[PDB]
Amino acid sequence: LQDPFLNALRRERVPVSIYLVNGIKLQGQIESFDQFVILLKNTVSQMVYKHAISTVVPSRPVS
Amino acid sequence: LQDPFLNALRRERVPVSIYLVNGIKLQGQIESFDQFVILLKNTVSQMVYKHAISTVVPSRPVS
Amino acid sequence: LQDPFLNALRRERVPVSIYLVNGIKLQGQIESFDQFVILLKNTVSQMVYKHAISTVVPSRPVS
Amino acid sequence: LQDPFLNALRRERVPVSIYLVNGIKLQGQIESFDQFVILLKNTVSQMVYKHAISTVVPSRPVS
Amino acid sequence: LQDPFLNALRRERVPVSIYLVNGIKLQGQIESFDQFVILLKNTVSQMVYKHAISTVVPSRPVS
Amino acid sequence: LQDPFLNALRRERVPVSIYLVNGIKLQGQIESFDQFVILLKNTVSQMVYKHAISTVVPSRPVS
Repeated sequence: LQDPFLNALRRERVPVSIYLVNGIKLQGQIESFDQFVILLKNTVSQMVYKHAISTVVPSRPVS
Repeated sequence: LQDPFLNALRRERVPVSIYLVNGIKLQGQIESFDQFVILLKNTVSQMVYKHAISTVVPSRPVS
Repeated sequence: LQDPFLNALRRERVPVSIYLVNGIKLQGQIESFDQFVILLKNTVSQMVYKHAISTVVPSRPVS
Repeated sequence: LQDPFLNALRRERVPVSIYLVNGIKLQGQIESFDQFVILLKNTVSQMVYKHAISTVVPSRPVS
Repeated sequence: LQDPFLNALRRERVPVSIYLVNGIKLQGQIESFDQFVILLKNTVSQMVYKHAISTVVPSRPVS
Repeated sequence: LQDPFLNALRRERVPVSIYLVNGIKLQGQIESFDQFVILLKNTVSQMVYKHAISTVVPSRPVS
């Protein structure tokens, strides 16, 4: 489920919110990902560990 | 235990609360799931990592 | 150790407190369990992920 | 390292503090343990998941 | 994705922020890393466990 | 990276701070370690689970 969901966000360059396990919300666009991290682009590319992610939320409906 | 419990919620489209490991409560309907994530539908589909889930709670009894 | 401890609680239908890793306390009776989840019955059955459990505490001595 | 450290506490029945990953302190005596849980005896036996333990601290020096 | 991202930061000795799963921000330069830890240099070398990292953020764009 | 870093601290008996995933700071000297725990000596030996450690920080430069 992960790969198609993440690929749709990446491909359509949709703004997303990534909530971390502490409740902090990161925003930006999904640049790339593997089974361990997601690169999230805003002003810089920041590397997010999936193990610290609770939920990924598109800013608008994404098929 | 997971798959039958989650499938019943999905199949009956019952509103559920998903509590995360930080105490945040997400609400909506179970769209689909695998061994790593749950897609939770409200206004958008958001992807929840199971490793960040503490408990899934049906809004009403579900056989 | 887990299986006998949990089975005794289930079999004797003793009220228990399940503390989560965030400090939240859930209460009810152990309905069933596997190596990943515990079903905890109060008004509904809710599915608790063991990875988010810190401690399970019987309301009274349980052999 | 775990097994000898925990066995010494168990064998000598020394009061210990078990701090959880949320900062909550549990107290009592080590009843038994495996690679997944520790049974901690105070008034009841409560089952503590090792994955939710940060540190185990003897109330006094223990060889 | 991890190794090239981390190597670029290390090689260019760029100041970074490492956010932990509790929200605490550590700052300094990436000295070295393996699949388990990152050594982060400020006044001393401190060893950060990757399992406690949520995100690594460069202070400026880094190719 | 872990073993040489931890061994240097142990061998030189340097005071260290061990920060846990909840932000609590433990202090003392590294007595011993394996892939699962670190024994941290202050007045008593306390056993710290590595999975609950975010960072280990020497009180002074340590080669």
